[PDB]
Amino acid sequence: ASIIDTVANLAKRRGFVYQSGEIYGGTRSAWDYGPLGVELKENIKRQWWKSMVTAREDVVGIDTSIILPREVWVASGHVDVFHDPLVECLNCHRRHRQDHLQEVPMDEVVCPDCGTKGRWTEPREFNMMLKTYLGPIESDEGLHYLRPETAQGIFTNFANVVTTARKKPPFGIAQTGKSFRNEITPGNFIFRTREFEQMEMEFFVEPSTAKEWHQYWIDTRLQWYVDLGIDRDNLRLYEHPPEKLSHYAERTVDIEYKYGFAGDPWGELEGIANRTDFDLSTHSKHSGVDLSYYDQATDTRYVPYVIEPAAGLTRSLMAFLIDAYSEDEAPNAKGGVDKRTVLRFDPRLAPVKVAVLPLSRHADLSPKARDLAAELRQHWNVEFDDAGAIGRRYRRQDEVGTPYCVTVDFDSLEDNAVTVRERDSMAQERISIDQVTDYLAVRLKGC
Amino acid sequence: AHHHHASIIDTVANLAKRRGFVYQSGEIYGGTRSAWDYGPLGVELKENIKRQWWKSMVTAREDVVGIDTSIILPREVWVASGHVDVFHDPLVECLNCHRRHRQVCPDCGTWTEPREFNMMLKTYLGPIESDEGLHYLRPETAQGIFTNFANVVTTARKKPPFGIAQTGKSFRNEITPGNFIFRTREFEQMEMEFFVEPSTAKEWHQYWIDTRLQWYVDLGIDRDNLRLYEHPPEKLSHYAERTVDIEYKYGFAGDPWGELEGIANRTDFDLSTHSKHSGVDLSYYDQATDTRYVPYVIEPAAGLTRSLMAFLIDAYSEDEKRTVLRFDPRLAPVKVAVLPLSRHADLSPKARDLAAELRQHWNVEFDDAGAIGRRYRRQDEVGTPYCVTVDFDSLEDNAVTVRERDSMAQERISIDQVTDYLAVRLKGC
Ligand SMILES: NCC(=O)NS(=O)(=O)OC[C@H]1O[C@@H](n2cnc3c(N)ncnc32)[C@H](O)[C@@H]1O
Ligand SMILES: NCC(=O)NS(=O)(=O)OC[C@H]1O[C@@H](n2cnc3c(N)ncnc32)[C@H](O)[C@@H]1O
Ligand SMILES: [Mg+2]
Ligand SMILES: [Mg+2]
Ligand SMILES: [Zn+2]
Ligand SMILES: [Zn+2]
Repeated sequence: ASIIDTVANLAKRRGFVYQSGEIYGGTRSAWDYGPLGVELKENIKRQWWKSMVTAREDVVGIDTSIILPREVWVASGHVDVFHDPLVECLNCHRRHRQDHLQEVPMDEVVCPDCGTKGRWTEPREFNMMLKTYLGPIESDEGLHYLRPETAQGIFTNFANVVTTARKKPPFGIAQTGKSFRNEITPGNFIFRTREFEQMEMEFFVEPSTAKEWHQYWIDTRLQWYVDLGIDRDNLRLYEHPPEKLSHYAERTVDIEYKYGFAGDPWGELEGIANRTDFDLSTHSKHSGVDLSYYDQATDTRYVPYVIEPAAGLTRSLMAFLIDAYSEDEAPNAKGGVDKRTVLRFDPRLAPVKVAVLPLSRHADLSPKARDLAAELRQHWNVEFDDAGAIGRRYRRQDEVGTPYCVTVDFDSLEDNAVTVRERDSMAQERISIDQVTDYLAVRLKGC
Repeated sequence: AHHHHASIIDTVANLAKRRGFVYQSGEIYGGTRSAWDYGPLGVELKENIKRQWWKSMVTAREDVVGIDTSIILPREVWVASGHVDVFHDPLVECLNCHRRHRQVCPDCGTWTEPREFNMMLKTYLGPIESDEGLHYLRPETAQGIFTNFANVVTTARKKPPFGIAQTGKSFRNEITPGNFIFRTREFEQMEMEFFVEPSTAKEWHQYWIDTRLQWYVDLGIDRDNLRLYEHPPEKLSHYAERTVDIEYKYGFAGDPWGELEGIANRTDFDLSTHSKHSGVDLSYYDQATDTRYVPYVIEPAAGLTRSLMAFLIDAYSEDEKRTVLRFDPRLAPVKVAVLPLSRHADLSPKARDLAAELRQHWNVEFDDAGAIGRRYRRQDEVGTPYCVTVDFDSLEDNAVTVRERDSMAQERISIDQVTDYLAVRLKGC
């Protein structure tokens, strides 16, 4: 079986993900994140926010609405150009992406729903934004779009943020949140969904420096993934050819990750575009509000250029999950060797930081173990598990990437210490209970 | 006085706009109070409230686990939940300005027959523009939890009594906006469904009412500005047998009180209807007693943006004159401000190095504009708990002055001890 299938099966079995509304018929275009998945996702997001906003003098945060005034998407150009060609099978009348079927221009292709082949309608352009209606009347007055990107909420607040945060280019505005696209086909696993969270930052610079700032952010974003544990050899850069450039972008470089898809194993992870002055210029023109920047140090006025790192939170989750997956040979209690599944997460991403495992269900072990679990829950997400053989419980934690297991044994009742097991090496060290929190805090690398 | 121990909402809203806690969404095209963006300070305050809720509900409790579910679920979910049929309110259209309102027109001064209008927002998925593609944006986050109840029982190995908690965006086609950010069409909720053996539900209901009240108090809200309001039967939602709201004294004109959080006993309504409509059994089998039952549900359902409005209003204060947001340090959006006495080659690099050290842990502001007293007032006004001054003596004793927001008391602390000094006082990161 393929690596992606193996990882997807683990994720489903341990509740990283569940298909949304599965009891009614789920698809891979919409996914829920279970108890382990919601923590992993939140940890990735928190590390992005820390790297982008908390740690940087020159980047501030914002959170804008999914549903903006419709005029925003007229001005941005999305109403006019955010569409893709659809063809309709002449036998089963299902519609498909013409470009995708052409895998470029061909002519007579096969239908992946009935197989008829050759019988297609002429192409029709299909706008990829999702629609809704606000107010009691479902009319054009009430028509709104769910945002296909978070970026326009940032651009429309550029002058507000310059004023309230007292920022001057070069500086950035960063944001996380849900975006929506009427994707015609789902992807492998969670790769391509109609609803997905993005992590986007618009970095406003003086125009003559934009190309240098573009390279800075390409290299900085690449290094962000590596610093959080992704193997650099599973990352690469991809330059958009001119025909693949979005309407707002003069140059775009994708970070791609080696997901392991059948055929071509590489996929887009994050896009880093130079959007020049397109977005502030068009909103200035359409709104009548001046979004240019006045540099008092030179008495000059200019429309900033924009460098945009635009990451996908759920695509990132998929990459971190796949990259952490590993099998190694581990001794078992019997004296033999097992194949052991381990998610080798960076400790800042792992959904459960520590597992508290009494050696057995013995009544004398539970008090100290329960008291210790309660102490650690003040700081971290913790799992308590007393069911079954200790060795099996260690492997249950290894399988979801837990960095440390703490075992309470009968000697603990006399020396008031516990055994701390490290996930990757499986090495154990005996630590006094009153120092366990500090012992873990240093190794978990939190804030 | 707002703490008995121009209205306050206008004053707080003006401050929040001036300092960028909020901006009306799409303002440059015409904003309204039904949609709001959160600026650099607002996004941090919002995230801090959310993270304290998650910590109290999920991280700190053995018996509660988390989930995050899609805004857009299969349409069949909202048929089964009853929302398609009953999530509607009476609308009265004016006969002079033809504007519809929630059943004296506040648009022309002076009426149509009431017509029931469903409050869920619709969207259309897939390539067929027609009602085959019709979906609803979720009006509550709870149905994502109920539809996964059996899934979570299996993978998390939980047994009633236990909860599943979630935060996320919900959508309602509210007809008129509220004061400030009180009632928007798009808002974030923080909801937990607590699943229990039916005979215990009324005791668990009271437990969660008291626990949720205490959560606001522990995070700094004046208990005198919170109260409990029981829904009468006519006001109960279709899924609820009993509902108690926590209300906050927002300070509106007329009646100053408003709903903050709803705590409902949803009995077995939700798991029973999805079991029936889906054909998947969402009952719980108790092996200890060889008994199978549909859990009752107790539901604390908080509003993140309504909570932000309450924490912001409650923190507002004027003393000696000085404007101060008296935030609990865990909620304050900027934890520390670093202030070089003068912007200068000998002090500024030391101040910057300290700001960078602290930004490893906390959101920090560096400010070198204007006199020090002015910079203290700028920080007090947005609730920053501590200000650290780097001055010329710092270059000799390698210590800085640390000012506490509320007392304005100052203490001189060595730089290699400042982080730990601040950590025990900020109580979170
Ligand atoms: N503002 C600039 C921009 O939007 N750029 S981008 O169009 O490239 O989307 C930015 C990122 O969002 C993620 N992403 C995009 N679409 C999807 C989807 N359907 N499912 C999952 N992740 C997605 C993906 O990781 C992508 O790199
Ligand atoms: N699941 C059970 C439930 O939903 N119950 S509830 O209907 O009460 O919504 C839960 C909470 O969401 C918040 N809330 C509700 N509607 C809005 C709105 N339009 N704007 C802002 N906040 C709102 C508010 O704080 C409310 O107490
Ligand atoms: Mg910053
Ligand atoms: Mg928990
Ligand atoms: Zn066909
Ligand atoms: Zn009227």
